Amino acid sequence: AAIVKLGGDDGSLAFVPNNITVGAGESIEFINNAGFPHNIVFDEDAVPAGVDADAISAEDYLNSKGQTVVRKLTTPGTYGVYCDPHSGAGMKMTITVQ
Amino acid sequence: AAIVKLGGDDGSLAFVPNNITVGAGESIEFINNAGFPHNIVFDEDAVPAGVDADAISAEDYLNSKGQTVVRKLTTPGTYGVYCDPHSGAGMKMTITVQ
Amino acid sequence: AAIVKLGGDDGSLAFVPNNITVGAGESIEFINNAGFPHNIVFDEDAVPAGVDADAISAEDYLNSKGQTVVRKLTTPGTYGVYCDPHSGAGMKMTITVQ
Amino acid sequence: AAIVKLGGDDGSLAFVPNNITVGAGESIEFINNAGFPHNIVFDEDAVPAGVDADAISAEDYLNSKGQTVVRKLTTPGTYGVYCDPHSGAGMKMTITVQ
Ligand SMILES: [Cu+2]
Ligand SMILES: [Cu+2]
Ligand SMILES: [Cu+2]
Ligand SMILES: [Cu+2]
Repeated sequence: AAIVKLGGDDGSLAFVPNNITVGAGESIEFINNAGFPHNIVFDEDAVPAGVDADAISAEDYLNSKGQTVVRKLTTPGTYGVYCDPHSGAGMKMTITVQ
Repeated sequence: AAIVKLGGDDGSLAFVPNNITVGAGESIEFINNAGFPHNIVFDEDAVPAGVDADAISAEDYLNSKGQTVVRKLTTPGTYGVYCDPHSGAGMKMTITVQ
Repeated sequence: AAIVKLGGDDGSLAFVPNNITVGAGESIEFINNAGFPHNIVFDEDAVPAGVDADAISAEDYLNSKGQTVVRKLTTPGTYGVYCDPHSGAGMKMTITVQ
Repeated sequence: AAIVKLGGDDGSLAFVPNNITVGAGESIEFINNAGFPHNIVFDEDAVPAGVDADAISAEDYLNSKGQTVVRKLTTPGTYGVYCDPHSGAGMKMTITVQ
């Protein structure tokens, strides 16, 4: 089970960490930390063939500390993730599935 | 009128109870309890023929204790429900309509 | 300018009032009162020909007291409005435009 | 980096300022100020050819003071922006890109 914080303790508009490697079917926990609001959008152009980006995204805004979104990915490959609100700020990450 | 709590008192990411039987036209009350945020998504692949899953879902995030969503189902059958945010955590239920 | 409260002071899941008459171009103010969350959905099957129900709706959840949504309607006729979350509870209204 | 406040200090349902000029690729910061909730919708009929209004919008409601949405625009032209909730109130702005 991998943990990714949304917003840095210093208030940076980043995924912490912004690079992670998980096994297929391994739980990924996104925990709302700082710099609200955030969301988790899987990039339409940077997910494996056959994966439905819209289904794995979590678009509604996370506006409170400690809120969690849990996902499991099964198709191996790299996945580009970004936070819509803070896209302009470079708030994005890469998830590698094995 | 059936009551289903969103999140366990212990903070489990579950529908309590996760199995319920209601009559057609009987009110179903979903009450936000713990482990925010939650939502109520009727599974496209597990609802009766003719039911419009999108119309009975309530996709916007419930972020506060005591918030209520009220639904009435009229087509008899079983309905698979899940919480998008916590899908990865197994937060799902079954509603049987008579 | 017409005022419609979302939720009764007693906590009823109602539009107060649930019947109103406004002039074309007259401001309609929806004020979040009690029994959160609420939204304002214009019924696809009960709005005048040519009106785009999706454009006049305000679907994101209103979760705080005092929040306001302002609309102006120009096509004369009756408009059926409902609160998605509390549809099961009979939380609906009628707006007559002149 | 341009700053635009959502809601006036006096509680007016306005973008402050409601007219701004930025360079292509320059960061635009929308900061939630007063008169919640607000959102940022780029007008389908008033953005440059080729720009995807839906991608640059930020439709989920901003319900707290200090929340920030960051955008970067690269296609030169004028862009009409409005706040859905307060459209009826005249809460709109113009962004000129160079
Ligand atoms: Cu973010
Ligand atoms: Cu949940
Ligand atoms: Cu309501
Ligand atoms: Cu606004």
